[PDB]
Amino acid sequence: DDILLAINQSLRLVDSRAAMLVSQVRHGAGSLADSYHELIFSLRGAVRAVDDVWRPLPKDAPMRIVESLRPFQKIPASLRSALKERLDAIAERPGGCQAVDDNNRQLGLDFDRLYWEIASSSSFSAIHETVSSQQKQFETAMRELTDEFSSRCLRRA
Ligand SMILES: [Cl-]
Repeated sequence: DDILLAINQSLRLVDSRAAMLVSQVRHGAGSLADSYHELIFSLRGAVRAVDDVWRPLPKDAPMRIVESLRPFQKIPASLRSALKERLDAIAERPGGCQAVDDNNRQLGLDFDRLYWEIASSSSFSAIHETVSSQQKQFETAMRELTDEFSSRCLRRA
């Protein structure tokens, strides 16, 4: 129970911090980079919690993990939409495009690591194909918005 609770609370914290990031992009007056950093470190803390499994988990664990992973699928589109709104304002700030680009790239890597940690865990083998499928689709979307934002921001800059 406590291992599984730590895992799922960590995944819920990731979704909370992602909503906080999307809000900061849309409504923020830097503080934006802080929001990306906090999301990154929530992902890292989820990796740590997944890696702390040392003992088989109960038979309801893989379905609870699937439920906690489900909201992640909506993150790239929400972030993409917010970034499109603020693109021109971000491009106006010296080094703005490059700071967002660097954070988008890192955020994609930290999500992919967390997905892979779950997908490749022997304690989560019963959902390996589902988690791997979600991982790849997250990656595709996360890459497309990263490359789209970078190319459009450079030009508006
Ligand atoms: Cl839980």
